[PDB]
Amino acid sequence: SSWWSHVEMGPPDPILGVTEAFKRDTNSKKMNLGVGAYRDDNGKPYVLNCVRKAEAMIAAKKMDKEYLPIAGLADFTRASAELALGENSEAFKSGRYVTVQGISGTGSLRVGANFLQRFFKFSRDVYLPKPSWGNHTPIFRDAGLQLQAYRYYDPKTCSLDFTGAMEDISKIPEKSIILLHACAHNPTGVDPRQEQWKELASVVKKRNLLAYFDMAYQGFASGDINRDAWALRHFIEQGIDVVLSQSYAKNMGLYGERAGAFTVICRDAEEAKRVESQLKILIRPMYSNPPMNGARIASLILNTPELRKEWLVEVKGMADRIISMRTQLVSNLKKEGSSHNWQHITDQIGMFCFTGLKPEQVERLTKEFSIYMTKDGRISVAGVASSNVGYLAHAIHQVTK
Amino acid sequence: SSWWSHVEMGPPDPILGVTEAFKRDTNSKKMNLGVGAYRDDNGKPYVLNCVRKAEAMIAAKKMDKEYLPIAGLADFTRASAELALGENSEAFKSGRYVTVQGISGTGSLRVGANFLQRFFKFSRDVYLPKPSWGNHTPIFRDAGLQLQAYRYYDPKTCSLDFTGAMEDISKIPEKSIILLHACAHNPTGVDPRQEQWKELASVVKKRNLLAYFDMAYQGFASGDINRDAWALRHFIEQGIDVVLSQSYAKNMGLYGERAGAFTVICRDAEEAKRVESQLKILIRPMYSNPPMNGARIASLILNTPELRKEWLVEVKGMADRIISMRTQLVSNLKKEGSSHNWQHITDQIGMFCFTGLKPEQVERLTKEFSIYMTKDGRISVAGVASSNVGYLAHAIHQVTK
Ligand SMILES: Cc1ncc(COP(=O)(O)O)c(CN[C@](O)(C(=O)O)[C@@H](O)C(=O)O)c1O
Ligand SMILES: Cc1ncc(COP(=O)(O)O)c(CN[C@](O)(C(=O)O)[C@@H](O)C(=O)O)c1O
Repeated sequence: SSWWSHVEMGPPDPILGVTEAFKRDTNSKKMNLGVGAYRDDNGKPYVLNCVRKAEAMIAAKKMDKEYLPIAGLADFTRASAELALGENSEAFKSGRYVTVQGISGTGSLRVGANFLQRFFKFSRDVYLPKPSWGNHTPIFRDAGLQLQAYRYYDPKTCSLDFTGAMEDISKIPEKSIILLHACAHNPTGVDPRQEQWKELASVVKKRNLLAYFDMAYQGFASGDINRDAWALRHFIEQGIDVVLSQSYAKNMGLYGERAGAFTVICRDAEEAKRVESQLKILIRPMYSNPPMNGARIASLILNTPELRKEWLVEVKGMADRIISMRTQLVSNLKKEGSSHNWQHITDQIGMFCFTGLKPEQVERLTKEFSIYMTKDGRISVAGVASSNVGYLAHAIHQVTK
Repeated sequence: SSWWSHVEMGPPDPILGVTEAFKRDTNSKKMNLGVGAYRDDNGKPYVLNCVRKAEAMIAAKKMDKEYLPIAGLADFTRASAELALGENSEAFKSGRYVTVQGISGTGSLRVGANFLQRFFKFSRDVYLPKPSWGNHTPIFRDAGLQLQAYRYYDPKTCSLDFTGAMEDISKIPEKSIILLHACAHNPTGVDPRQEQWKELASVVKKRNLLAYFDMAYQGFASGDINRDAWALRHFIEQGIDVVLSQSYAKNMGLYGERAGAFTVICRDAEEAKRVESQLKILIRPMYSNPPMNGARIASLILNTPELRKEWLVEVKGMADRIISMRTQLVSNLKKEGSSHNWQHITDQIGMFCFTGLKPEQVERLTKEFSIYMTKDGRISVAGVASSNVGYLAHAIHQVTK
């Protein structure tokens, strides 16, 4: 009877755990459609061109590796605030915001959730859409808050339950927290229409809810960054002080370098100055200061005009390509002879497709074809290339036949 | 009355907060002697030679940036386990250990403290030496445990209170947690003598305490890595299953890239397999997966024979140099005419000197001379170069005169 004899075997991650099993498969045809990760049209990991050149300059600069302030590299801190908010922004231009570099999206989410646990004096309830990014629960639940839900997807239809959403939303108790995904809602890929968005804006403002925005896909929903941040900016200009979390994992393909940011819209510059002090104190007994390489790559790109341009050409290139694969997917399905309606594939936006497949169908895809996706039926179309679109399609067809 | 109006201004970090103030000073003679950071003999940030070459190979390799498993890069994971444990080790050779890449030392400490909060069923008490690394409190206290103390320094003497230590230690309740620093106890730079260490080993084993080892300075205490890990290995071979935290911030000068590791000595390989599962689950709702660059730099050096050799030559070079500055310090003091006994400067080991200066003396050093150190009288001698040894010495003398 040792210290840890009582410690039982936990299960593998629901998403992350899929790459671990994918890795062991010997099928030379295996496809890893589970994590949200981008592959080029040869189905190879794609390290963006502006990333490769930003590395070379850091390199060339011969930089030191000294600890960064607890809140992160300032330029990166400020360049994100601005990319999230728009440069003309009154919030941004008044300096009533505090952005802290975090350990990507996940890590900004958690510093935030931990900020709310500690200073969000009006409620312990965080309302997540139905469904949501499976990690959002444990994020919030280990942080110390309570989890709730509001209706969002309509599986009979393959779209938003806008009536059910505003019924749940207009009834959440005042001063509660509501998580809303900026764009490329995960795992559904169905976002409120701008129209829908003005209405949610109203109810949130009216019920006085703390709006927490998750923006892990900025530029993946429409292929335009500014367009993808509309919703967030529409909120803030309606006078809603939201908190937000950003990831550069996907739009800059910085996955394992981990660069991301957590921001709070405050009342004045002075309040901003005090929420910062307190966020630092929270982050010091955590990991002390943040990972420098991603932060430095991102900043040089966000802040060097030509790198900023090259990056948007490349973000667009990525969005288009997912599109081309959606398209090509539905068509081989028809071609294979599927009888099913696959229109949601092409209708959905972002890196995934919320397919509808059941678990037995997922399970045989894995086992007869070496096609790994999450058991909720989600596949990452981001990771399909010109050369296995045909394979997936036939597989999807066989197990669906 | 906004969401955050009640949020008050917190104070700046006790250590980290010193670099922030140092930064603003305009004195062309300012010295930053507060964080534990290495400067070369020109008093410039030193990016080690094996680091610079390990970067070039990664570069050259054209590597991807795909997410790393939740526990980190395997090679790095395994190379640290081994650097901490020795290759002949029965623990290591039996595979009864689980090492997880963490967000440096701070970040491994916290995943660990959070592991103990969740599975350490026998106590909520962590005993820290008197004094200890100021961040150890909030680390453990935000994690959810209780803080206690055992006597360690003897300020009348400028050494260990070994009698007072074993009295407190032999009286800690059974199954409690005791933090012990591997080598280069911070902030004192006074370590148990090997002899002392065999005795502590006994009491810990005898009272059945969970020993948690902090090893942020491996190779800084004696200039030899294996020698610096004696104590930890002596423990484990006495049959004490400790947990440990490692930082590559200082011995590899990876400060802001953040590479570090948290390890648990378990009973069998199978228990190891289950503590891992559970550590992952704990880390997924935290920052999800860890920062890749430091982990990749460290691994290539730990695992490539010539990089391993070059790194130990360089670790030694660093240890010697701190020594040369201790030496040179005491001597300009004599030379300036100090009457005081400065023998502890040269007696103490690691990156610092626990000087004895009081707070008024610290305060005028900052203000008349632009010499920043922590208010506990700690200075980082690591950061003195051949060219300002004379400056510091005269300053120390003036305010001490
Ligand atoms: C909606 C949402 N929010 C936050 C994140 C966090 O991402 P990161 O911490 O790397 O910056 C993801 C990534 N979701 C996944 O791509 C996915 O396959 O769902 C995957 O990255 C994951 O980490 O689960 C996400 O989809
Ligand atoms: C005793 C101890 N344990 C853990 C750490 C954590 O370090 P890291 O998270 O970077 O890997 C430090 C660093 N202590 C300091 O150098 C110091 O001046 O005390 C400084 O790095 C700090 O972070 O406070 C330390 O001295």
